[PDB]
Amino acid sequence: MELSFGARAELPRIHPVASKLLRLMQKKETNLCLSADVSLARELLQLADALGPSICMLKTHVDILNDFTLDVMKELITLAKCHEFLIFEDRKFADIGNTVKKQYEGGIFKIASWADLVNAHVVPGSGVVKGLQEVGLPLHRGCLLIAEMSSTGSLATGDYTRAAVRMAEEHSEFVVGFISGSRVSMKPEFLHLTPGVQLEAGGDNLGQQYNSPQEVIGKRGSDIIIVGRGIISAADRLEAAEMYRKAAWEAYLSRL
Amino acid sequence: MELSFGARAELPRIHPVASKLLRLMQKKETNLCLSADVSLARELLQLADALGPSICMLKTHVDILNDFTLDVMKELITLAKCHEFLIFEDRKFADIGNTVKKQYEGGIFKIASWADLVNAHVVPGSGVVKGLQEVGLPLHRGCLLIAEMSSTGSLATGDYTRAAVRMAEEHSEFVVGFISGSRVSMKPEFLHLTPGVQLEAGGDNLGQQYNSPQEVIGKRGSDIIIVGRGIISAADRLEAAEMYRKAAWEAYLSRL
Ligand SMILES: O=c1ccn([C@@H]2O[C@H](COP(=O)(O)O)[C@@H](O)[C@H]2O)c(=O)[nH]1
Ligand SMILES: O=c1ccn([C@@H]2O[C@H](COP(=O)(O)O)[C@@H](O)[C@H]2O)c(=O)[nH]1
Ligand code: NA
Ligand code: NA
Repeated sequence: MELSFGARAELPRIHPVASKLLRLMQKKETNLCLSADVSLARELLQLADALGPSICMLKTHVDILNDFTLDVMKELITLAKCHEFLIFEDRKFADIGNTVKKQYEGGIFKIASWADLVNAHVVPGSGVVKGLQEVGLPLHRGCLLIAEMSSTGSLATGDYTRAAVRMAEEHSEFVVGFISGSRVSMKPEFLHLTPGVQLEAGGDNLGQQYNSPQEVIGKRGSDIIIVGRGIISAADRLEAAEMYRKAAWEAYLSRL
Repeated sequence: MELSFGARAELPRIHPVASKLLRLMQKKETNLCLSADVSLARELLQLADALGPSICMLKTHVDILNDFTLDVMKELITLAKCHEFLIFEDRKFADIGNTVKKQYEGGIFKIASWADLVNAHVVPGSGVVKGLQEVGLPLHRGCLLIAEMSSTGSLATGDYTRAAVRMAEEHSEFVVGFISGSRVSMKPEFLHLTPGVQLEAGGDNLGQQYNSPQEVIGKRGSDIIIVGRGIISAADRLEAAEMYRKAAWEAYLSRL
């Protein structure tokens, strides 16, 4: 029935980026994505180096990096290759296809040049994916579609979520999975990544809501936890990352 | 019943940014927003200078400007003040509140420092607005909510559109209107801006769909047309802008 990450990495219809990710998840016993929500390049790189062994993925918001340069991203790639994790820019492309292709390839960030994965909202219709994939397919990249959100009042529910699943499953040459709160596709080739995760109950004062790794991986069937402040705001970010890694990994093993 | 732009600028509940815009629209007889979808700063600035007298607003995507600097945006502000138009960064904020506040204030673009207006998708729930307004209210800025999209397969329909209207009307200290294809709010204090506009029928090969100024302003009741390629790709962008300005202005007068 359910397959391990290592077996999912071999599925006939697996995308190469998903396969690479699934293999390193199994090798390293990690299904943790660090949300590296910092404004300094030095802190980003120090976190990537120290936490690299503990993570399958590092998620960026490079538009909050006060001292972004392309050379910072070259350094990040070196760490990603060393420690074996993917880089996911959480850009939330959400425009018409003709615009998003330029936002993905160009400008000062040149996201496609360094991000293994990006994500998109499905609200514009499938042209958002078609535009991205024109840049992403030649660059051998993957994309995640936002099927659900963690925040209070999210409209990514019901028929909207179903539309995201259909759009992913119809663009499988580029779309490798979802941002979601739970398993939303029954096809094991697709990844499920879940933000809004902390060990303790709570939220923030701007609509964020938290659930635990056991809830999201174990009871809701997601694959990967995305954790920002639960790690970033801790004193010892390495031990915090290890606590989240162990939590998510055991929840995965026990559902398997 | 229906009020002119100049009278709407005086409504009791008008936002100061909306009032400023409405007054210059009436003064200059323009309800045209140029979508300055170019990758070179020199072309952006040359368009802003030449077309400034013809437009009420210049819409940017600064993340496609290959040679962005904050000094480019200082030059753009000088032109906006000279010719009297607002600057609208079409960033489509679409994250949780805690993230979007940092994307609006910070990073290399420092959007809030130069953009009169920004926009947001409503899919995350109202925390997206609450996060933005924490930066935007002290900086005396305004925001547009994306209630409908012009592209094929858009999911911004039905209950989603109604949720966008409610979210705007409940955050009127910061939200001044909508991106929409038609009038969606019955409250005249809110602006309606409509992309997907060309004089001729057609679309693009990535899901864009076009309607004419007479259709969108006259028959659908919107306030402002947003025009990119219909102007940008023309040989004489000034005459193209004048054709779109005259079309949108007459459609407004005839519905009034
Ligand atoms: O539905 C979503 C989609 C994305 N994020 C992102 O995931 C991270 C959550 O951070 P934290 O709340 O763990 O600090 C942030 O970067 C945020 O932008 C969410 O929180 N919820
Ligand atoms: O529903 C929407 C929202 C925004 N835009 C933006 O408006 C402009 C349309 O350009 P064009 O098709 O007139 O060239 C682009 O910058 C695009 O990103 C749309 O086209 N449709
Ligand atoms: Na883990
Ligand atoms: Na006009």
